[PDB]
Amino acid sequence: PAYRILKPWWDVFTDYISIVMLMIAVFGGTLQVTQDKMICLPCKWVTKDSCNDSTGPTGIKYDLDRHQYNYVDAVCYENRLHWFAKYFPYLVLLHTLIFLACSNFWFKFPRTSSKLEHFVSILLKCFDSPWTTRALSEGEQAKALFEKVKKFRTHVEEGDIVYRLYMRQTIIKVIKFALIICYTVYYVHNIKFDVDCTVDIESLTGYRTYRCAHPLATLFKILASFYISLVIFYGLICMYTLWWMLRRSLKKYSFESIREESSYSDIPDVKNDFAFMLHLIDQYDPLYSKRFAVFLSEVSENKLRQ
Amino acid sequence: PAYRILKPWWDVFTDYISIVMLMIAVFGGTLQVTQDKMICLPCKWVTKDSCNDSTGPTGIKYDLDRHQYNYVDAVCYENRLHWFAKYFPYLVLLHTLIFLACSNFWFKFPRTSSKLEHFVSILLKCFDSPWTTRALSEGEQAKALFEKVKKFRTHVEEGDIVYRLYMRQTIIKVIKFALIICYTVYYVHNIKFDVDCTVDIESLTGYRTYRCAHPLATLFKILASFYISLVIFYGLICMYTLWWMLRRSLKKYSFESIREESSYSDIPDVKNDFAFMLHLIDQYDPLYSKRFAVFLSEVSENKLRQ
Amino acid sequence: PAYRILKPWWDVFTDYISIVMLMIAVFGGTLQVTQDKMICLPCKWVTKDSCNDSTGPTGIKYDLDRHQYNYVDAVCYENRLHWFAKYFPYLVLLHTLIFLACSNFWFKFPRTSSKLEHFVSILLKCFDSPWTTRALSEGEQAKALFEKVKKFRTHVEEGDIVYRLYMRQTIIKVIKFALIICYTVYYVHNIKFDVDCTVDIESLTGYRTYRCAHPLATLFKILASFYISLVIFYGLICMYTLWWMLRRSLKKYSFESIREESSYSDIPDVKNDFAFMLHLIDQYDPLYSKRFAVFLSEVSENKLRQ
Amino acid sequence: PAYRILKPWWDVFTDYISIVMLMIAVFGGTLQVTQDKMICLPCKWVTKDSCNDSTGPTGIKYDLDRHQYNYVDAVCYENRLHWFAKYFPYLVLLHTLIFLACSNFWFKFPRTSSKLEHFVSILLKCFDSPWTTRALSEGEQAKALFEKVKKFRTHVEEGDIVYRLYMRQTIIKVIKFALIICYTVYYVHNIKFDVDCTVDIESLTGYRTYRCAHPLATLFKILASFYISLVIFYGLICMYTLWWMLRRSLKKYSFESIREESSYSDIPDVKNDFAFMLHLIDQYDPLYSKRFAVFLSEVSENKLRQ
Amino acid sequence: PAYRILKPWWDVFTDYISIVMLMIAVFGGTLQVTQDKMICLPCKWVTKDSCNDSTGPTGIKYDLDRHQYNYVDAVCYENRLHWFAKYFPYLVLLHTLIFLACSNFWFKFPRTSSKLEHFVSILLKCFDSPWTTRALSEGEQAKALFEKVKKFRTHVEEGDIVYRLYMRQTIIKVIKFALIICYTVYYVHNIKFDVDCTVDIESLTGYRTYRCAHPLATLFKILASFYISLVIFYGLICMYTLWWMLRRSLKKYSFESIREESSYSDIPDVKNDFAFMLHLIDQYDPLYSKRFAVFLSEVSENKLRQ
Amino acid sequence: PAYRILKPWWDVFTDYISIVMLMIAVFGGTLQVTQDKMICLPCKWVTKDSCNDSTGPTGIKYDLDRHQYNYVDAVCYENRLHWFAKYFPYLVLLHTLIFLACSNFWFKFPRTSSKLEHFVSILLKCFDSPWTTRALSEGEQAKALFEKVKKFRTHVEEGDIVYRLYMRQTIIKVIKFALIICYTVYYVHNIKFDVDCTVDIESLTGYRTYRCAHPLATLFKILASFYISLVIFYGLICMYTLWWMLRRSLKKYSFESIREESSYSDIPDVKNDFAFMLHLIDQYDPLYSKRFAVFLSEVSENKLRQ
Ligand SMILES: CCCC[C@@]1(C2CCCC2)Cc2cc(OCCCC(=O)O)c(Cl)c(Cl)c2C1=O
Repeated sequence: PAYRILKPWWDVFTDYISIVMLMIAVFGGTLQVTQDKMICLPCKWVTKDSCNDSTGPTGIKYDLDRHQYNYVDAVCYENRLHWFAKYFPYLVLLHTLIFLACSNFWFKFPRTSSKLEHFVSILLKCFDSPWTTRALSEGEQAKALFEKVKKFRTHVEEGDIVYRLYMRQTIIKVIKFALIICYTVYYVHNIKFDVDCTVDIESLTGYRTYRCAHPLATLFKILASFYISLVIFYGLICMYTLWWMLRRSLKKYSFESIREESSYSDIPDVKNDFAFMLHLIDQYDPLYSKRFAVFLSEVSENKLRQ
Repeated sequence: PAYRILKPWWDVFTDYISIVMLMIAVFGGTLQVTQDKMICLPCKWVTKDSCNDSTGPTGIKYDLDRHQYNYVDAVCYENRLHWFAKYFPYLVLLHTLIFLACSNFWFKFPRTSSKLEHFVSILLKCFDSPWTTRALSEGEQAKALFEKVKKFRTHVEEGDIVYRLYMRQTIIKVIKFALIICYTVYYVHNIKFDVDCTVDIESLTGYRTYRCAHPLATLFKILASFYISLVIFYGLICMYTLWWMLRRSLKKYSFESIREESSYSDIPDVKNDFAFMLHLIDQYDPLYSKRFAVFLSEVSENKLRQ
Repeated sequence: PAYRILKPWWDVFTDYISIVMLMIAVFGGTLQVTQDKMICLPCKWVTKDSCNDSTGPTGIKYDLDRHQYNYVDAVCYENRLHWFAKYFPYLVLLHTLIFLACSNFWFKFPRTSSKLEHFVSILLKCFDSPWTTRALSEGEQAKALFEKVKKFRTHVEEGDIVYRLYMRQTIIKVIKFALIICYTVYYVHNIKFDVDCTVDIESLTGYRTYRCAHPLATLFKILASFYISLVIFYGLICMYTLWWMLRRSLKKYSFESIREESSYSDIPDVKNDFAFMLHLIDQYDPLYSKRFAVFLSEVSENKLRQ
Repeated sequence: PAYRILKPWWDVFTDYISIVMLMIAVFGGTLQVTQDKMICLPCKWVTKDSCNDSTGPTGIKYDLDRHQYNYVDAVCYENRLHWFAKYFPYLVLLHTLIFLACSNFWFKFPRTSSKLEHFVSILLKCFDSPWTTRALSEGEQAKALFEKVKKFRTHVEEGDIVYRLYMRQTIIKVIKFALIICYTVYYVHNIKFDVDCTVDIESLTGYRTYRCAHPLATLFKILASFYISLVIFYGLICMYTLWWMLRRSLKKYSFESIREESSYSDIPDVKNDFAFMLHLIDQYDPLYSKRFAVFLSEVSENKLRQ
Repeated sequence: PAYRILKPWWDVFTDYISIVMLMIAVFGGTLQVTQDKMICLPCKWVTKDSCNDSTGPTGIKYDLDRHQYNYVDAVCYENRLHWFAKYFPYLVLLHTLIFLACSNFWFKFPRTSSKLEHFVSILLKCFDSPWTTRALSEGEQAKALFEKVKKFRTHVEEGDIVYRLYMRQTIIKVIKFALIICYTVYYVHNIKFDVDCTVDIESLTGYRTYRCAHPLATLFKILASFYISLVIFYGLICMYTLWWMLRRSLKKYSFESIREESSYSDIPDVKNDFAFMLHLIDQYDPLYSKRFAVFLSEVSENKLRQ
Repeated sequence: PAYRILKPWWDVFTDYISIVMLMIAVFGGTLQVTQDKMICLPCKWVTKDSCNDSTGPTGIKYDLDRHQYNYVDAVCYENRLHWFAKYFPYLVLLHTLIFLACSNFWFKFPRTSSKLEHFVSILLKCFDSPWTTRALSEGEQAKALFEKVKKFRTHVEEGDIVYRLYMRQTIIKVIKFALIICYTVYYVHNIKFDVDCTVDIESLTGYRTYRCAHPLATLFKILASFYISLVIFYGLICMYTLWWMLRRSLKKYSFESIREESSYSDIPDVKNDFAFMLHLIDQYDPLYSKRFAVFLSEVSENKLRQ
C-alpha cells in the first residue's frame, strides 16, 4: 500500500539487489538439477592416489560399459565433491529469502503494522491541507484533525516498538552479511573443474582411482564471484545505516530548524516513536515534515479555531 | 474479503509456512518423475546376499546389454526400495493441502461463513463512527445501528458453532503434526544412496544380487530434514494456541477493563459466540473492541437518542 | 455472478472434488506420454508361454541390438497391455469433465438461465429492505416491488423447468458414479508391473516370448485407488441429495412456520417453481426466506401502501 | 461486448465444441513433433515385398549400427507413410480455426458490425423502460427514444446485409462439415501400427524391404474417431438451423401474437433486416420483443407524449 | 485506445494475417532448434561425388562409432545445407515484425500521434450531439465546441504529416512484399530431404562423400508454401489501397453530396490533413461524417447561438 | 504513471531497442545451456599441433569409448574455447540491463522523482484550463493555481539536480556504447566452427591433439553481428542528444517567441531547472508550453483576479 515514502533511499537500492541475488539462484539451480553431471575416467597408472603420467598412437581400452561409467560418476559426485559446489544455488536462495523477508516482516507483525498503518495515513492527509499554505507563508472539521493528531500523538507516545523492530532488522541484516563472507569466501576454492576421486569400489569396476571433471565448476565461480560482489555492495548499504541510525540519536525529534520559519514556538518536540516514524519521512523528502510542523502549534490550532 | 483482522498473529506465520511446505513438494516431485532412476550393477562374488569384495588393472565384463541393465533398474526400484523414498514429494503435498484446507474450511461451510460474514461487517462500520469519539472521551440513522447490533447480538446468542469449528481446526491440526512425526522420523533412514537388491531374475540376466545406487537419496534427506523442521515450528504455533484457547475460557467476554474508562456500566457481558468472535479481534489489535464497547450501553443509546 | 447462495452445502464440497479429480488426470497424463515405456527381455527357456526358470556367474547374451529391443517394446506395449493402463489418465479427464460440466449446463441453457437470472435478483434486493425490519418485528417505489414480485410470481408459476433440469443433473450424476464403479473396479487389476507377452515376431528378433516390465503400474494403482475413493465420497454426496430431493416433495413451499411469527396470514403458498428456487436458498441460510416472507402479504402491501 | 443475447442456443453449444476440437489438435500436435518416430527392422527373408516368415533360440544379427537404423526410419517415415497420419493434428487445427473464425467474422467486418453495434444498444435500454410496465399491463426524453427507434427503423430498412452474412456463415459451415467427412472418413484407415516399406537404398544399408512400426497410430485413431464424432454433433447443430432459417421465412416480423395482448394495432410489421435482428433475440428469450413491441405504436407514442 | 474506427476494413484483415504469419515462425522455430538434425551415411562406392549404386543379404559395416556420425552431421549441416532451410523460421519472424511494427509506428511518433489523439476525440463527441438530430432533419457550451473545431481546423490545416506517414507505410509495405517474393520463391527449392555432401575430412572418418537426409525439409516446404500464400493475399490487400489512395486524390474533402441534404451551403471544404483524417472514417462507416457535416456551417452555428 | 510526455522522441525508439537487445540474450542463453556442446575427434597424424592430412575406403578406429569422447569435449570446451563464445548471451543481458536500468534510475531516486512527480502534475492541469483559451486568443480557485505555480517556481529554482542526473545518463550511456565496440568487435572473430585443441591428457585417452567443432559458432556470429548493429543505431540516438543537449544551452527558458503572440510581456524567463523540465515537453509537443505561457504573466493574473 502507501508505504513508498516510508522506505529511505538506501532501502530502495536493496530491494532490487535482493532480486538479482535470487535470479542467479534459480538460474544456477535449474542448471544444476537438469545437469551438473560428472565425467570420470580411471587411471591405469597411479602413484599415491595421483594420476602420474603415461607407429601412430591409439586409444586406451579400459573394458568398461556405460553403466560402470555411470555408476562411478554418482559415487564420485556424491562422496568426493564438496557440498558447496552442489548446493550453492539452493543456498543463496535460502539466504536471499531471509535478507528479503526480514525487511518485510516489520510490515506483517500486527503489533507494529497497525502503528505504521495509521501514522502514514495522517501524514498523507496533512500533506494535502489548505491551512498549511497560510501557516507555511468549516474549520471545525479541521479541528477534529488537530484533536486526532493530538490523540494519535498521545496514543503512540508510550515506548518504542517500531524503532525496536526496525533496529533489529539492520542488526540482523548485518550479522548475516558478516556470516556470509565467513563461509562463502572460505569455500569457493573448493569448486573446480579437475577432480580426482578414490572411493574403493574395485569389486565392481576393477580400478581404485578415477580422474574426473566437473564442467560447470567454471560457471559457478562466476556466479559466486558475481554473487558476493552483489552482497558487499549490499553490505555497504546497511553499514552506513547504522552509522546514520546511531549518530543521530533520534529518540525524539528536533523541530528547532523550522520554529524560526513559522515563528510560533507553540509546537514541542514529540517524545518517542512519533519522531522516528517522522524522522525517516523527512530523510525521504524534507517537505512532508514542514507541512506537519503546524498541526502541533496551539496558536495554529487557535487560528484554525477562529 | 475483509477477514485479515479475523486472523490472529499466529495464524499469519502459518499461512506462509504452509506454502513453503508445498514449494518443496512440487520441486521434489517434478525432480522425482523426470528423474530418480536407479543404477544397478551385478556382484559376481557374493557372500550371503552381500557384495563381499574382490599388470595394470582392467575392467570387469558382465556381458550385459543396455536393456538388461534397464530392466533390473525397474525391478530394484519397484521392489527393493522403500515407498517413502519414492513418494515423499507426493506425500507432503497431500498433507500440506490438508493443513492448509482445514484452515479455510471454516470460511466455506455456509452455516458458519454466514455468521462471520456479517459480524465483521458491523465491527468494520462501528470502527468508523463519530459518536465513538465522544464516548471514548440525524442520530436516528445511528439508532438503527444500535437496534441492528442489539438484534445481531440476540440473533447469534444461541449456542456456539464457530467456536465449535475453530476449536475443531486446532484439535485436528495438532493431531496431524503428532501423526506426521510418528512416521516421518521413523522412515527417513529408509532412504539412502547405497542400495543392495536381490530379486531372483537369474533366468533373464544371469545374476542373483545387484548392488545399486539412488543418486537423489541425499537430496531427499535434505528436503525431509528441512520439511520436518518446517513442521515442528508449525507445530509450536498451534501448541501455544490451545494453551491460549483453554486457559482464557472465553465462553463470554470481559468488559470489566473498559467499564472504568467509559464509566457507564450500562453495557453487559455478551453471553456466547459474540464474545469469541470479538475476543480474537481484540487479540489482533485492542482498539476495535473499545470502539465497539459503547454501542451496547443504553446510556450511550440514550445520549445517541437525543 | 451472484449465484453463490444458489448452491447448497453439498454442491460446494463437490466443486473442489471435481478439481482434484482433474489434477490427477493431467498429472497422470503428462507422466504417461512423456514416459510409460515398457522394458522387454526375451526368455531363452520357456514352458507353455511362461518363463519357467534357469566359477562366478556371467551375463546372458541374446545377440540383440537396441532397435530390436525398442521394436519389441512397442509391440508388447500396443498388443499385450490392457487399454485401461494406457488410457486411465485420459479417461478420468473425460469423465470428470462430464461430472463438472453437467453441474454448470443448468446455468447456460437460456430457457433456464433466464429464470435463475432474475429470481436471485429480486431476492438479493429484498434481503436489503428497510420495511422487512418493521414487518419482522416514498413507499410507492416499494409498491412497484410488490407488483414486480407479484408479476414475477405469476410469470414463473406455469410448470417446472429448473426443477426438471436440476432433477436431471442429480439423476445423471448418480448413474455415472454407478457406471464408473462397474468398470473402474473391474479393470484395476489389469495394470501390473510384471507383464509377459507373446506376439509371434520370430522372423525379426528370433524369439517367441518376452518377459516385460511396466514401471509406472505401481504409480497408477495409487492414483486409481486414490481416484475411486475420490469418487465414492463424491457419490455419497449426491446420494443424500435424492434422499433429500424426494422426501421433502417440494412441489410447493410451506410458509406455515413463519405465519405464526408474522401473524398476518395474508401470504399464500407459492404454487410451483417459485418454491423450489426459494427452498434451496433457505437450505443455504434460513434468513433470506423470512425477509421475503413479507412481500406476499397484502396486509404488508397495505401497510406499505400507507 | 453485450452480444450474449445475440447468440441463439445452438450457437452456444458450438462455441465449446469448437474449443475441444482445438484441444485435441494442440495435444495431438505437441505429441507428434516431440515424438512420432518410426522403428524399422529389415527382413532377411522376403517374398514379393512381404516379410513372409522364418538348442535354445538366439538373436538375429543384421550387422547394422545405430545411424543406419536412424537413417531408414526417416526414409520410411517420409516416403512410405500417409500424409494424413503425420499431419492430422495440424489439419484439424486449420479447420477448427475456420469453423471458429467464420462465426466471429460477422462481428468484425465494419459494414455489419456497425449495424449490430447500435441495434443491441436500443433493445438493451428499451428492456429497462418504466413505460413498458404500463403498456404491457419528463416524458419528452422518452419521446426522443421513440424518434430514435423510428429513425433507426428507417435507417436499417434498406435491404439485408446481416441476414446475408449470417446466412453465408451457415451456408459455409455446412459445406465444410460435408467436406470434412468426405476425406476424414476415407483416410483414417491409412494410419496403422504395422507398416511395411520398400525404398531401394540397398547401397547404404544392404537390404531392400524393412518392416516398421508406428507406435502412435493407435492414439491417433482414437483422437480421429473422437474428432469426427465431435464434428457430426457439430454438424447436427447447423443442420437444424437451416431447417429453422428457411422454414420461417423471416424476411419480416410477425407482431400478430402480441397485438391482441396490447390491443393497440398502431404497430406495423418491420420491413426487412429489423425483424431478423429482432427475430433471434425472441428466439433467445421471448421477453425482449414484447417490451420492444410498444415503442412502435403511435397510440403509445401519443400516451407517452401526454 | 479509441482508434478502432480509424482503421479501414482492409487494415483489419491484415492485423490477423500478420499474427498467423508469426505463429508459423515460432512454431517452425521451436521445431528447428529442438531438432532439425541431419542424418549422414558415407558412400563406399562413388562416381564423381555421386553415390552411384551397389545367400540372404547382410548389412554394410563402415566401422564408425557414434561420434564420427555425430561429427559429420554437424559439418554437413553447417557447410552443405542452404542457409534458407536453417533460418526460415527466424527470417519470417524478422519480416512479419516489420510488416507489423510499421503499421503501428504511425501511432507512436509523437509528432503524429498527437494529431490523431485529439482528432478522433472531437469526432467521438460530435457523433453524440443532440443538435445533430435537428440539423440532420445552455447552447453556449455547444458554442465552445464550434469554436474548438474551428480552432482545431485552423490548427491542423498547415500541411500534411499524417497523410505523409500513412502514405509511407503503404509505400514500404508493398516494396517488402515485392522483395519477399524476389527471394522466397527463388530459394524454396533449396530445401529438400535428400542431401549429398562432400567436405574433405578423410583424415578423421576415412570417407570423402556422405549421403545425408533432412527430415524436416518436407515440413518446411509446407510452411513456406503456406507462408507465401499468406503474403500474396496480404499483398493483394495493400495493392487495392494505393489504387484507392491515389485515384481519389483526397488532398481535400468533398462535402458536395451532403450540402443538398442539409441545404445550408455555409460549410466549406477543409483544406488539407483535416479531410484525410475524416475521409477514412467515412470509408469505415458513412454516418460519422454527416453528423460532423453541421458544426462547420455558420447558419448552424447561428441557430446554435440562438 | 503520467510520464509519457516527459520522454522525447529519441528515448522512445530506445526503449524498444533495449528490449530486442534482451530478446536475443535470453534466446541465445537458453540455447547455450541446453546445448552448445562440442564434438572432438583425435588426429592420429599431426605436424606441430596441426592435423596435417591423411579397395573401397573404410573407417578409422581410435579405440575410444563414449566417456572418453565426452571427457575430452568438456576439457576442450573449458580450456581451448574463448570465454566470449560461451558467455555472449549472459554478457549482452548484463549490459542491456544497465542500458535499460540507467534510463529509469532517474525516476526512482527520491531526491529527483519527487521533483518530476509534481512538475508534470501542474502542467497536466494547466493544459486543461478554460482561461488559457481566452489568453491564447469563481476565479479565486484559479488564483490558487497562480500562487501554486509561483510557489512551485520559487521552490525548484535553487540549482539543477534533474538536469544533473539526466545529463549523467546520456554521459554514461555513451561511454558504454564506446566501451562495447572496443571489445565486442575485437572478440567476435574468436568464435568459429572449426576448433583445434591440445590439452595434454595422453594418460587417459592416448592422444595429444584433438580437432573439434562448435556447431553454434555460426548462430552466434549472426546474433552478435545483429546485436552490435542493434547498438550503433542505439548509439546514433544518444549522439544526437548531446549534440542537442549542449548546443541549446538550456540553463534557462526562452519565452521570446510567444511574448509577441500574447503581447503581455509580464512573463519572465524561469531561472534554472524549471526551464529544462519544460524544455523537453515543448520538444515532445509544442502546445503544452504556450498554454503554460500565461500563468506567469501578472496581467493574466490580474485579469484572472477580476
Ligand atoms: C559394440 C560396441 C560399439 C557400438 C555401440 C557403442 C557402445 C555403447 C554405446 C556406443 C553403439 C551403441 C548405441 C547404444 O544406444 C545409444 C543411447 C544413448 C542415448 O540415449 O542418447 C547402445 Cl545401448 C549400445 Cl550397447 C551401443 C553399441 O554397442
